[PDB]
Amino acid sequence: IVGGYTCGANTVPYQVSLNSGYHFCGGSLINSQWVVSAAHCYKSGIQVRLGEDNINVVEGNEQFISASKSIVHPSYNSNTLNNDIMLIKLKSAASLNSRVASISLPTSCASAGTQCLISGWGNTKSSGTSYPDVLKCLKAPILSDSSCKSAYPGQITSNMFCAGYLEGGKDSCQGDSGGPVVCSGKLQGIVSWGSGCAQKNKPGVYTKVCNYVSWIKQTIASN
Ligand SMILES: Nc1cc(CNC(=O)[C@@H]2CCCN2C(=O)[C@H](N)Cc2ccccc2)ccn1
Ligand SMILES: [Ca+2]
Repeated sequence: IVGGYTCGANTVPYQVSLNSGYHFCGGSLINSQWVVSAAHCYKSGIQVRLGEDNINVVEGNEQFISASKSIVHPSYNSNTLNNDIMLIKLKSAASLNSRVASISLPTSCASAGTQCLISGWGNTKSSGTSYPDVLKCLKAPILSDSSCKSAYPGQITSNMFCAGYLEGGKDSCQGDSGGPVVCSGKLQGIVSWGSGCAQKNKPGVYTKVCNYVSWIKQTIASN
């Protein structure tokens, strides 16, 4: 997260870190057994880390649970990032508490202008590299479809939305991939892609979760 702020420990209790020897992506806990992340975060050997603030120190509220299965969306296209969503099943159910909590799925799509919360442990620099240990947060509005398409001509599908600031300076970034965009208490977006981080006229692009609720519900009912 570039241009954001320190969230405060466990104030984003649905945020997960995906670990394969090191943090590589975020995700969102949607019930005690399932995490939503980005399809571009797929890899084998995932451990889900819940209850994290400092990802380099055991602070006492974590739960570390291996994934038993990952399900990338059947229509994910890794060239266009259309349908950039993946479900991860936990080998055992998380113990839900004030520091480890699920985030609701949306029942309607969020509106342009709505302010959302984006979070993660990704790079905090727009030029150069610095990775934080504690969770970072950014408040950002959903942008109009026309401004999103003008920023990324020929690249925005109906399964994507832009959020952020056309002036630059505030954005998600590498390492925030797969993490949540929460608006009105619902998971409306997944950190997906952008052209650099926090660059002028290049806001973040996010998977539009409301288009996937039927797939998520049917998949978790059968796996
Ligand atoms: N708001 C954001 C969020 C992010 C997080 N996402 C990434 O870092 C992803 C992971 C793979 C690379 N990438 C990019 O977004 C590439 N720039 C484009 C690209 C995409 C896919 C393959 C190659 C290139 C980055 C930037 N602004
Ligand atoms: Ca920790």
